[PDB]
Amino acid sequence: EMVETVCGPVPVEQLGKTLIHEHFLFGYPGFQGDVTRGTFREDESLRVAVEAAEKMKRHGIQTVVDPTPNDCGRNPAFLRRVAEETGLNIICATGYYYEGEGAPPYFQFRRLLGTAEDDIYDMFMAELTEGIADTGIKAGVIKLASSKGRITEYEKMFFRAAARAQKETGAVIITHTQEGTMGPEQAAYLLEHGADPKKIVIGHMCGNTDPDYHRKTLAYGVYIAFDRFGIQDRGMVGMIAPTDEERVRTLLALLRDGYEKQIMLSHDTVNVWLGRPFTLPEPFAEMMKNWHVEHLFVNIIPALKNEGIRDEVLEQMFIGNPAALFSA
Amino acid sequence: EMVETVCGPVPVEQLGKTLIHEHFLFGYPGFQGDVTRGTFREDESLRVAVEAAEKMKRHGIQTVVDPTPNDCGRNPAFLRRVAEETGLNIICATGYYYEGEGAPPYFQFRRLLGTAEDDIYDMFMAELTEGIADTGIKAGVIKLASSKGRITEYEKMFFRAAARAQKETGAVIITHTQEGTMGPEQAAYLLEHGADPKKIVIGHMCGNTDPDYHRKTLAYGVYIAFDRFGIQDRGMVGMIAPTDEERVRTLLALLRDGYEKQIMLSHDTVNVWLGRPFTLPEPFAEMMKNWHVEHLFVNIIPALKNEGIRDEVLEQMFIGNPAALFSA
Ligand SMILES: [Co+2]
Ligand SMILES: [Co+2]
Ligand SMILES: [Co+2]
Ligand SMILES: [Co+2]
Repeated sequence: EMVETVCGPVPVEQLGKTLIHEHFLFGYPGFQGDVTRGTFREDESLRVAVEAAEKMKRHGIQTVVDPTPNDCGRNPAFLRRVAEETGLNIICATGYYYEGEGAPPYFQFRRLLGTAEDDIYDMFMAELTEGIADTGIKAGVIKLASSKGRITEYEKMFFRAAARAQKETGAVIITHTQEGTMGPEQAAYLLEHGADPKKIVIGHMCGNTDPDYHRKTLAYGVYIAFDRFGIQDRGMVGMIAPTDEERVRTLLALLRDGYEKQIMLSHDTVNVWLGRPFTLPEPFAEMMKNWHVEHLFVNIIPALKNEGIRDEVLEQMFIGNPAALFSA
Repeated sequence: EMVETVCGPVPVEQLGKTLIHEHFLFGYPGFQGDVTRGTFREDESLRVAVEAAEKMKRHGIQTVVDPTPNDCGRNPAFLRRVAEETGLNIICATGYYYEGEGAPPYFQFRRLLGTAEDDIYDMFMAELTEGIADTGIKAGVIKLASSKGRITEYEKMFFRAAARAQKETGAVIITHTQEGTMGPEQAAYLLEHGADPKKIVIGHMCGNTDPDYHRKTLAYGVYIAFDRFGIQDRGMVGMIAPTDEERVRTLLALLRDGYEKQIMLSHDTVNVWLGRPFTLPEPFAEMMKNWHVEHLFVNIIPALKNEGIRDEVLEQMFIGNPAALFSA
């Protein structure tokens, strides 16, 4: 009945309206090496993060899960300052970024020592139950991710460690999938290893526009997240994301099938980029103009209500699902 | 006449006896994410590093080049504290780790933005001429590395940026080669982009055991470094490295061939590992039993003198070559 937040344990019944995937700070691994030209401006960053939090609060949001991975600039103390300033509950994660073009050598080195999976498991337990770094702050979720079209051997170490930690703690697992792939594979692999489907959120499911893919994932009993609202088409340099229009189409088909108790919604904003600032060129910026923490509320919700979605169903997704997810 | 150290500019004539590649601190990229169970032990680390510096001083060493890359735990403030304490000159680097399993998310994102190569140049220039972070410390070398059998695209950006920065500043370039490949190609590539061979050290050359490969590299006018004495066979569990007896055989062929003015020697020790402590299994710990900062002086040099290597040849390598390398 409690969940760990950056301000300590909070009753799950008090989380209220929740955004399941948003980043106050985020940096792509490697940002740390660009410290000279890409210094962290903590005061200015706290201001921007506090403003983002207040914009969420504008729409009744009481809780945010910020699943920034350990190698992507996760900063629990900074998050505590945001929470203390705004009264928002913020839940952070323990986890590493997916492999990408290739695995970082640290845990690859330890795999060759034969201890990597055990070390990762130990990291998860420490961070879920003892405290992160120089603080007593505990993570409330394990963050996993897989690559496009495969869960790599590197990534599987974290999946196995997460299932183990999940069994010991009852902690929630949040994932990120790359380019609308591996949703069924993620669920199947975690479930093979004894993870509880009612404690799993398969992320970035909005990146696939085929409801049959969503149904194949939903059949495992897991939650899914349409968590990149506002990231449209070629707006971000990485991939080609779907449009919001396509997300909404996909979502409405699932809500019409009555899957509302398995779906959560978010934007995956990055409110402060770590490392050196950058700009997007004119036409793509236009594609990203709605990528902000209010978008779901001021744009997506009214579209859904005009399409016949009731407040009961919306509140199931924003309130009921997070409460169930984080409950025993 | 001057080189930037962690204690500011120092006359090159005062560097004296030098180790061209040793790490006080090092961690594999990713170590930062394992901070909870792999804390930086500030007290113990300074003790172990200061001691390492004392051991080097005891065999006459006055200067150490510590080329720990930016993404591998480079900490110029900490190195300054070691220098302020022991009087040892420490020269640090600006650069990133090699690909090899895949480019890190950060400069890969920037590569997609199209600004990466320029950002890297800008970083080099800033860290060579202005200061690293808030430390006021300037790097005295640019550190580059390439992958096995190939200089990749990610890698070439750093090579071209280094050539460019070397032209502006006259800074020294130190490289690392992976598993005895690409020595000639590194040299060729840098020179093709305007770099000065008298300011380049091609490293880990001891990883190759074919003197033809060395001669091909030496033909470009660059320095080469046998800089991994003590790292034997499969001891570092990732890769296969030569034995020291293979290094000596190779080195003797080159010394017989009168190459002393282009050769430097080192151990590439890691005196404090960043991230979580670990233990090498007992077969590999044996292979590595000589990997420490005194190995050259108590074991390798004696062996060389017994095969007729003269004091003035050794002094050319440890004293004259660094002096020439850092001189305009
Ligand atoms: Co993600
Ligand atoms: Co995210
Ligand atoms: Co190296
Ligand atoms: Co090294």
